[PDB]
Amino acid sequence: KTLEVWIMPNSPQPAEDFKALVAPFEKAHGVEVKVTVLDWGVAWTKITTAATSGVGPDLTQLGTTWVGAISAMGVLEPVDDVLEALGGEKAYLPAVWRTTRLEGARQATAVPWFSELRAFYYRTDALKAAGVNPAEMFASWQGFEAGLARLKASSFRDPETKAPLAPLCTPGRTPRTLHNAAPWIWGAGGEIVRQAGGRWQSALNSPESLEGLYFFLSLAQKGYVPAESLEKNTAQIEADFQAGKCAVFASGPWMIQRAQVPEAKGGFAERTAAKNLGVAPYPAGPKGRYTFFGGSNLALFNFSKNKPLAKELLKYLGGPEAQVRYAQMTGMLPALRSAWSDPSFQQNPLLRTFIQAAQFGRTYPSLAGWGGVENLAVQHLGMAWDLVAQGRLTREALKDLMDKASAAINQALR
Ligand SMILES: OC[C@H]1O[C@@H](O[C@H]2[C@H](O)[C@@H](O)[C@H](O[C@H]3[C@H](O)[C@@H](O)[C@H](O[C@H]4[C@H](O)[C@@H](O)[C@H](O[C@H]5[C@H](O)[C@@H](O)[C@H](O)O[C@@H]5CO)O[C@@H]4CO)O[C@@H]3CO)O[C@@H]2CO)[C@H](O)[C@@H](O)[C@@H]1O
Ligand SMILES: [Cl-]
Repeated sequence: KTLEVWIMPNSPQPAEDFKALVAPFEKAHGVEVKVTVLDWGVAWTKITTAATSGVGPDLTQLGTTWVGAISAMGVLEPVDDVLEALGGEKAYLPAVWRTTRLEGARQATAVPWFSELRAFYYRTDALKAAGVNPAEMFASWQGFEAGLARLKASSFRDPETKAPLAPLCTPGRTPRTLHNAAPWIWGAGGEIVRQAGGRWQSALNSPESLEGLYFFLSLAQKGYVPAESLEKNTAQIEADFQAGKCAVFASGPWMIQRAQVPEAKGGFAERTAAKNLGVAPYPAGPKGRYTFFGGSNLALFNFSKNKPLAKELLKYLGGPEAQVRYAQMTGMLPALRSAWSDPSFQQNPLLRTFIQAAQFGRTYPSLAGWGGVENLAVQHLGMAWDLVAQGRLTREALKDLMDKASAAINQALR
């Protein structure tokens, strides 16, 4: 007997970490667990192929944003019995509870595995040379621009690159997701889709949503983001934060874990970045503080022939002990609220800011169509980055792009 599980690269040796995690399960149950690791760029397609063909694992990891769309295909086993065993609705942040199901659906089709949310890493050394107070830089949108202007005029140079630092690094390539932009949209009072009149519509083109996007993209148009970042994707901008080219960069909590790991083992501990590492939450916008709150869930294909064992492995992976163990390996946060108290998370000062930032965690609605919305958003957003790369993003050019993304998104939804 072999359980087949699919995971994404959640830690530097993802398959080994996962196998070490489930070994007590294997012994207690006298079964073997076979792990496949799919990269984040293709995971969506091979998972969707598995759902359409009925050929695949027992369990798969899903990004919290995917659960809506796979559940709607009617390929996932109810796990209301697993969630019940784990403590039920009371044992999660509503931010996590909303991702166990298709929005509006009767029954849970996903168990929360881990959580993650976005904040700003900075270089403690570089802000201190600019004479920038991080409590003021990251307090509001004026604070931030003031932070970046001072960071741009600083004579500071990285010890190892003996070169000045990019003030903000963010990617300008067509994004995979609105993960980077969403907090700007939200903090301006805006949103990506809106529920009204018994329908979801695009709000990408609202005054609020454009205010947020333009504020964010125009930072790049004012020389806070160097041209070279406009041509890179998330993973490139992250190597560059690690190799000492950027003073400020928005990411998830895993980069705290990787900073303690040697470059050989898939981290950056030897880098200066790692020795001089700060975290601050997104600054408050005109209409609130928000950050993108996400993570991954586990779901059982209803065409699995190992559904009993696969539920005990769900109950295993979702329960306090394996919750603690895997968050430590991956540098993510447990999904189960009780596991957040562990001193491993509480007494790590950088991970503490992510934990306090989580009060302002916001999520995407779990709509069957959510992938289709996000894909059209990001396509249009990519055409906005290309105008920034010309110095040609104006308010009206951005309105025009988002009125076109809203026309296509509306069609998709209706
Ligand atoms: O929208 C989908 C879904 O997204 C979730 O968010 C995901 C996000 O989509 C992913 O892109 C992101 O991926 C990061 C991994 O979590 C994290 O493990 C990884 O960290 C290390 C990695 O562990 C390490 O092996 C890697 O090493 C490279 C070296 O640095 C290079 O020198 C060498 O050449 O190549 C190796 C690679 O073999 O480096 C990285 C970076 O330090 O970083 C990934 C990239 O950012 O994970 C997010 C969280 O899971 C979101 O949560 C869901 O809600 C959403 O639905
Ligand atoms: Cl973006």
